[PDB]
Amino acid sequence: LPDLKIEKLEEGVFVHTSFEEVNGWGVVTKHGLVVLVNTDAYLIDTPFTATDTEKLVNWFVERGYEIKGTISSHFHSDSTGGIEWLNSQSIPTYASELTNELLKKSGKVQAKYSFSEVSYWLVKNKIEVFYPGPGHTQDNLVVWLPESKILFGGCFIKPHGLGNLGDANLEAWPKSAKILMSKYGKAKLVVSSHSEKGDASLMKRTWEQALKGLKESK
Ligand SMILES: C[C@@H](O)[C@@H](C(=O)O)[C@@H]1NC(C(=O)O)=C(S[C@@H]2CN[C@H](C(=O)Nc3cccc(C(=O)O)c3)C2)[C@@H]1C
Ligand SMILES: [Zn+2]
Ligand SMILES: [Zn+2]
Repeated sequence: LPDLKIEKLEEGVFVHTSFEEVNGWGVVTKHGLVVLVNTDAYLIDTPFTATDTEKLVNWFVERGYEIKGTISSHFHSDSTGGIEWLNSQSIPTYASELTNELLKKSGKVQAKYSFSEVSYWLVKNKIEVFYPGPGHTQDNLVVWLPESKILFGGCFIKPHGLGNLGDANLEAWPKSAKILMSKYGKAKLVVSSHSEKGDASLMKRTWEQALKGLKESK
């Protein structure tokens, strides 16, 4: 299995790639972010494992940063795998109320801090967490960095196919995808969970794949 990797994408914006074997899909590549505000670091999604999460936290602790927060974009393992470990290490975890509700019904450890607002400023003028509506899951969020104009689309951005449909809402995805396109047209870069960083066009490609998926449904 490939080692956790961390790459600077921009001043104050890092991508973290982690890997795990999932039945059927094989070795899954999961991209997350780390955002720096002054001396504070914020985790956008955790690696699959407490181990990789520990490795990620130590990387920024070693460089003089303090982890002031972590946001999970939805309730599946590839966003929440490290939450239990982060809690034990006194690092504040965030998730939407919907995400925390789904984690509870799944018997999984919940984030410590939750929020219900469609648009939540995790850090004023720096990290916005946005709920476009159901798609990949009922609770999937995206994260917007207005300074860099980077959108983290998580498992919601699916330009070449929708992937795991287990908890997907095919009827809502296209509406949610078009809502995303409406709000973040000004996006310079779109970082997704499982595909290469692209431009704003990746929001339109997701809409096309959602529409296609919905059609096969009927
Ligand atoms: C462990 C969980 O966290 C799980 C989850 O969150 O549900 C992980 N997330 C997802 C996900 O859908 O976001 C998957 S599957 C992932 C899709 N993205 C990669 C991929 O192979 N994409 C792809 C490419 C071309 C065609 C198609 C097609 O479906 O036809 C799919 C792999 C993971 C196992
Ligand atoms: Zn998922
Ligand atoms: Zn995923």
